[PDB]
Amino acid sequence: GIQGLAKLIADVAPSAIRENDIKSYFGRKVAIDASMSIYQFLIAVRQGGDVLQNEEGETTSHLMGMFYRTIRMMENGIKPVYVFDGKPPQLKSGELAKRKRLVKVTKQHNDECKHLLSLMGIPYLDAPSEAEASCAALVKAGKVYAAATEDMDCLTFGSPVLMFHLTASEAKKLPIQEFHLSRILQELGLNQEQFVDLCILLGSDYCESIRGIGPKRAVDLIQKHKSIEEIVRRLDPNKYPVPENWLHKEAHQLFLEPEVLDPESVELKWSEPNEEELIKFMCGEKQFSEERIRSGVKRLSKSRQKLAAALEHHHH
DNA sequence: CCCGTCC
DNA sequence: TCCTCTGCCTCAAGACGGG
DNA sequence: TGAGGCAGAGGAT
Repeated sequence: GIQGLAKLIADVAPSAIRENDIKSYFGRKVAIDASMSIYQFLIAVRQGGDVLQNEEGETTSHLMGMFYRTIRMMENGIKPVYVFDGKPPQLKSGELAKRKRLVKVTKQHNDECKHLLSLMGIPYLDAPSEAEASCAALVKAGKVYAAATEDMDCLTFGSPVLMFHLTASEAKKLPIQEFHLSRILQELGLNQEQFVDLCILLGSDYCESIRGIGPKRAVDLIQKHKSIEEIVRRLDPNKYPVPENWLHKEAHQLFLEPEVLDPESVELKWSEPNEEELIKFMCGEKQFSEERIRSGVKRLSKSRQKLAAALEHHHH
């Protein structure tokens, strides 16, 4: 994401953040970065220091998390579409390349979660590149109400609305924090292109940031000079030298014109979970408790009925 | 609440 | 002297409930 | 990985 962007918005554009009761979201569609969720589950869902697993050692922490987080959302009337990352851009790979077993999401984790989601009737999409960019595209085209993510990248990708820390709001019984991009730009007095340059200065996954430039300086410089190139000419090279081989022009273009899925091609449905196949998969292969799975499918089934009744005469 | 299980 | 940033550290990132 | 709480070294004023 963007280093410190969340903190900055709260401190400088407080009106861009609204708190709404969770009831008021009943019926709404949200886009979710599924690769980011799998990673959180692999890291946090542990016992004795190891992931949950079946007898033969296959990882199940990610299925555990995806199954119950998704059902909890549906019970609050929030309808998720999961976006899976595609091949990362060159800059992301290059920046990672420049930078206790280390957790990593594999194609196998993705495929297993895709298989679970299909048996649950939960829609998912494959982004051609960055999932957050495609999430932004779904919000922009009106296919979902918001991206539900902790990665402020979506904002840099133009997502008009972002639901921040949704699952912690659910677990702790707190209102949901909604970020409104337009309000951000209005409070900072910036346009989207200037915001992207600011985000790069704060620190992005695509490229390096100027050493000695942090949140306070970057806001002031972007407001007066309006672009990174105009800033670098005015900056004193002895005091604040830029990093060599700086790829900010390239990172700017990635944020402005990301490869994204076509949102008009997207068909979205939340269909009846397949209880018998879920049992064979989660219990027969993954050794989840059958009593717990059945209970989760029943809650998900009942969730669909309430969503359908609430939305039948109120299409979105 | 505290902290262990889930697989 | 004050403001701003950087390093270093530490922690928690899930969902849920039994006791 | 990031994000909050502190330490302190600079340039900022």
